[PDB]
Amino acid sequence: MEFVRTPDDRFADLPDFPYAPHYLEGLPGFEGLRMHYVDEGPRDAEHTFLCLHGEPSWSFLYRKMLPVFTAAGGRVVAPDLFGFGRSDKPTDDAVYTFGFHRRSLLAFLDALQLERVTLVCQDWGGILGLTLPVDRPQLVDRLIVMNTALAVGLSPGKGFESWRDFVANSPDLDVGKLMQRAIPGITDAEVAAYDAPFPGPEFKAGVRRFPAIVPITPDMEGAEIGRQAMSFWSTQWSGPTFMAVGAQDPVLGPEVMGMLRQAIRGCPEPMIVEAGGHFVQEHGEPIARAALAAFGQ
Repeated sequence: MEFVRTPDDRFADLPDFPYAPHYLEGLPGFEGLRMHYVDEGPRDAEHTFLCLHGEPSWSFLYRKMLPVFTAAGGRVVAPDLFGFGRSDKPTDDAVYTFGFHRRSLLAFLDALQLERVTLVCQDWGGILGLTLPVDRPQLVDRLIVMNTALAVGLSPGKGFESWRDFVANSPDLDVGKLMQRAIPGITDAEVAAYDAPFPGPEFKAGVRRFPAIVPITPDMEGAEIGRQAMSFWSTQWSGPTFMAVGAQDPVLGPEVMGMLRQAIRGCPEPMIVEAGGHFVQEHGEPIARAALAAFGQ
């Protein structure tokens, strides 16, 4: 499997992200590839917050939420999917499938021997993370869910389809410019942190493919796993749940999230973060504090 690795000097300057890199090699089924993750807090923490990112972000996106989690005595573990952040990046777009990403996540959990987590998810971090209980029913003991969907073989919307086509029409998608449009208040130094993984178009195979592999017709890969996952959350799940929604998201926003709320057994009414957009973790410090207070922490 062909791949590129982003030079370390790209990750020097980063605002509010001093966290040491940690890496895993030899993951079963990804022999050759190196995965980066953030790991902070005591490694015998009562609560480990597994923070999964989506498209086209990385663990950098959890940097405002992480210190609230560690302040509370938590461990925070935030992997960069292959194709993203400081992880290695396959160059052939065809390697990125729903299964490729899901298996990575499972290999990642097994390697750290993480068996009990507060799942913190958004976008593809939730499309994938929300399906983990299908295989590992006792893995998630609490959920903090943000702007995401359970992909069951339907479109999330007209907004989704436009976005998908736009990515398809952008062979060298400017990730930093996209984030500038999408995140109210983002500074120039934070924009460069989202550009940082991607020195050129050969680094963006996973960025290009992601929207195209969301299972939005019933028989695309991952759709049936999505349906199984919805079954779990609607009929077997009974853990503590907190939902927050960034209101300015014109794809996976309040609309899609109100429906998901009702499909997650016991999920209370969402915290609406009017300051936030799709990448709501950018306005996520109050999300982390409110989750914790809701969980009795």
